[PDB]
Formats: sequence, structure tokens, C-alpha cells
Amino acid sequence: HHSYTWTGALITPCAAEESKLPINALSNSLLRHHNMVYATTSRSAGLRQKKVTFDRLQVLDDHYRDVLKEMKAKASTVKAKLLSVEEACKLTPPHSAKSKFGYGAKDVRNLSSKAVNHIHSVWKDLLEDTVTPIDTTIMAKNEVFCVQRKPARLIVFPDLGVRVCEKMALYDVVSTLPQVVMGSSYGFQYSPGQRVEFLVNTWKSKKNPMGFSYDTRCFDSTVTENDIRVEESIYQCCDLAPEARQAIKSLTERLYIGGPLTNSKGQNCGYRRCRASGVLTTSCGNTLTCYLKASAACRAAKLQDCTMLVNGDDLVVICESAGVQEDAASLRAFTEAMTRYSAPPGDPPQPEYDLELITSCSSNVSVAHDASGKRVYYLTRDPTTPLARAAWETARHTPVNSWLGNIIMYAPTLWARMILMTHFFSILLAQEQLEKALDCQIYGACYSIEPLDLPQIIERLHGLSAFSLHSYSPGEINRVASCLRKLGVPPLRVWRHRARSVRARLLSQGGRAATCGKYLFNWAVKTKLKLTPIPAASQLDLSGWFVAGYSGGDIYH
Ligand SMILES: CC(C)N(c1cc(C#CC(C)(C)C)sc1C(=O)O)C(=O)[C@H]1CC[C@H](C)CC1
Repeated sequence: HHSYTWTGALITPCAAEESKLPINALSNSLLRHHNMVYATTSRSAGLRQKKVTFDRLQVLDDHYRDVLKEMKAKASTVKAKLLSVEEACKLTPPHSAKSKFGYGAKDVRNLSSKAVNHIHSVWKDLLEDTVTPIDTTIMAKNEVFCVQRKPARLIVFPDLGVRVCEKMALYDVVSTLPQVVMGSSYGFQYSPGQRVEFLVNTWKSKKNPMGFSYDTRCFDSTVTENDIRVEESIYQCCDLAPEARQAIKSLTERLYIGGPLTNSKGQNCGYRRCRASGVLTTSCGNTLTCYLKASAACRAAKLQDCTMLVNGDDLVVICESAGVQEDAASLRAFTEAMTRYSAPPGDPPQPEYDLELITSCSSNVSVAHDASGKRVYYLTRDPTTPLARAAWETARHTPVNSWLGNIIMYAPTLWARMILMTHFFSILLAQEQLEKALDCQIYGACYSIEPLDLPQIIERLHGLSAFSLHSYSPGEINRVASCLRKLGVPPLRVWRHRARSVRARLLSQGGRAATCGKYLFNWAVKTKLKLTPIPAASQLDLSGWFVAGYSGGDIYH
């Protein structure tokens, strides 16, 4: 029951790869310690292969089957529909990897005859053959980090034609099923502010709360054939068209359970028998399987009143404390059960009695104060990776602008406001690119966003308090400060001056640009304006932004 087997052929790049942080004339304005930033490359793929390759054992007990039955009962209330070819085509990102069969993402999006004809042939083949494993490509991801180096993560994905078919069969299911099965525990239904609200309300709902995060070691590799078939059994509980049932069975047998791995050069690299990281069902399947295992483990451990919050392989549990000693023992039992279910821990979980000390989805709840002095809870994170990626993006145009996604998701934070907003608006001004739409990712889905729309987006997501937060926590201030020292980022006085300059220039432009100046940089001036609701904010169609997770699922909006 190996997660992978390997032929010895290398995982190869499909283009030139850089590992060292590229530098231009703008780099120093953000950070001086350039050697601390690196990107992963295929050169480290072998190290990753070694980490992700291991035998899985699974012992499934009555708690597991009990929880599964309950999940299936909820799933049976879901009705899901097939997407049309056109609907599925329109969800394809403009720069998604081209097919090996003579067409690309633009052809798909334009409903070209060649592309649509091929998609039809793939769909027909799915209905007629439920056995033959479908080819996948394995690649080493190029991702940017700060030292202390990680080996490249791997991505495994089927051809463009297949991806469109996955959407047709499964887009409605993976968008709808998780919240029905998991209710308030499904993390992707929340904006950051809503996630904070759920965490705080859950913490407050306990008489004596205790909470912990649980990090499964290499989660995708721990997912077994059993788990993937159990996932299919949950999808099949839905009210589906018979054609959809067949396509779902077929994709499960031929793609989700496993298949051959082919490198960028067309050589056979080996064989996968665990979760593929680059299929439509990666996020939903991981979320369901993590929730199933954790819920059963809570019962095995006799944790009291467990409330889960699950986002793919990311897990937070908040429960009723039974005492420090009892809590620590129950957590060990929980871990032993997760391990039996094939979800052993990377780092051992630890009980926390302060909500702000639990880190999940790389984030934590913190507190600051609004203009009226009231306490506001908001979502933050360690800014190291955001700033490292920001430095790379300062010198190179990249397919996904992490800086933009980070401003959107972390708008209320000390670091996103002081540094990211100031730095990138300065750059946009200089190049007169304020109006140019840019791609970013939210919960794995790709969105094209104009930076001039940021104040409205931020108001809709976080409320007006996002523009007035101050008196951040000492813990949060200290964490930011340490990061700035580590990377060699300029001090607050510098950022405040740059912000006043950016603000002034934005104001003189009028229109949305002036709105950006007024709202984003009100923190930087001596005499603060009293900010009021932006009229055009309600016009944004944000329905669909925080419904589901789509990491690896090739989704665009
Ligand atoms: C106390 C005051 C000087 N002040 C401030 C500075 C901090 C720091 C710092 C570092 C040491 C990390 C540089 S923390 C903090 C606060 O209000 O808690 C602010 O007006 C902040 C400035 C930045 C904007 C975006 C939000 C308001």
C-alpha cells in the first residue's frame, strides 16, 4: 500500500527555473536581506519524492463507520446538476495548461470546435470505460519562501480535456456538498472576518474552552484507496443524473484513486495510489476525509463537545475542557486514533487555552481597536512568506499576484496595510497601472481583480473598521517587528512617509484612485478623515467568493 512507486526517471521542468531572488531598482525599498528569499525548483524534487513515499496502514473501527453513516445521511439531501460544456469551459483559467491534443485554455474559453469536440470525446470515453487509468503529469511547483530550505512541493494533474469534464460532472457537487455535510464546520464558506466570528463564537460557546490545531504529515500521501472510494460513496448519496453517476464512478476509478505519473518530457515517472494534488476534488475530498477522520477520533478520544473547523487538510478543534491533565491525555488519544485512520501528525498537537494562540490555515485570531476604541477581532498571520513573495513579485511578473490576494484576505492587519498597500500602490502609480486587472487566488480559485476596486472589496469583506484599526496586540506587533528585522524591511517612519506621498498622488487623480488614497492610507496622516460607506461597494458581485475551496482544481472567475 505504497503512496507512490517510482521508475527512476526525473521530475523535469517545463521551463527555465530561478531559485535566487531576482533584484531590480525597487527591491531595496521593500527589503535588504535578499539572500533570505528563495524559490523551490525541480532540483529538489527527489527530496520531496522521498518524503511523500511511504506505506499506509488503516484500521477502521465503529466510530469511523458511525460518523460516515451520519455524513452520508446529510449528503443524501443534496441535489446536484451537470454543468454544460459551455459552463465548464467558462470556469477554465485563461492561462491554464494547454491540452496535449492540439488546443489551449483560450480555445476552451472561446468554445472552439477543436476544443469542444475533444471534450465531448473525453466525456464519452468516461461513460464507456470505467477501468483504464488516466494519464497525469507530475511537476515540481516553483514557490517562494524565506529560509528557515524546503524541497519543492509536487503537483499532479490530468490533461485539460479531462479537467473540463471534471467540472461538468463535479463542480456543483464540490461547491454544494461540503457545507451540507459539515455545516458550520466547513471552513471555505467563510470570509476571513466570518471565520474569526465563528472561532470566537465557538470559543465563547464553551464553559471552559480548549482548542488545538492538528497538522497531518503530508496529508495527500496519507489518503488511501479506501478513503477515495469512501469519498465517492458520499458523492453518490447526492440526487444526481444517471449520466453524472457514471462519470463520477469513472473519474474515481480512473483518476482519483490513482494512475501513472508522466514528466514534462513524456517519460513514465511512476505510479500514484494517493490523492492527486491537482484535480477538482482535491479540496472537497481532503475536507471530507479530514472531517470524517477527526470526528471519529474525537469520539474515540472522548473529547467533550468537539466543534471542528476544517479547510482541506487544515484542522482546528475547539471543545469543552476536562482539566489540563485530562485534556492532554485526550489529545494523545485523538492522535493515536488519527494515526490508526492513516492521518499521523507532523508536529504533535498541543492544547491551547488562549484562542489567539491557535494557528490554523497559517492564521490566527488577534485583536485591535477601531476608531471608536472598541475591540475588534480580525484574522492575521506571520508576514514572512507574504513579504518574501512580495519581494519576488516586485522584480518579476508572475501568474498569481500573492500581494493582491494577501491585501484582500489580510486587509485589517498591521503588515498588509503598512507595507503591502504602500509598496504596491507606489509601484502601480509609477507605471500608471492602477486600472490593470491582475490575477490572484482566493481559497485556490483564480480571480481577475482591478486594484482600484480594493477599497470597496475590503469594505464588503471586512467592514469600515479595516481602515481604522490601531492599538494592535503586543504579540502581533512583536511578530511583525521581528519579521521586518529578519528580512531587512524599512521602519515605520519610512512607510508612513511613502504612504503620505502615495495618498497625495492618488487623491489628485479623483475617481476610484482618490477613494484608494482616502481609505487605504487614512492611517498615515496626522488629521484622520472620518470614513464613510462607499456607494459603489454594493455593486460588486461577491456571491461565489467564499462558498467553497478549489485548491488545485483549475477554477477561474
Ligand atoms: C502606535 C502607532 C504609532 N501605530 C502603530 C505602529 C505599530 C508598529 C510597528 C512596527 C514595530 C511593527 C514597525 S503598531 C501601532 C498601533 O496602533 O498598534 C499606528 O498608528 C499604526 C501605524 C500603521 C497603520 C497600518 C496602523 C496604525
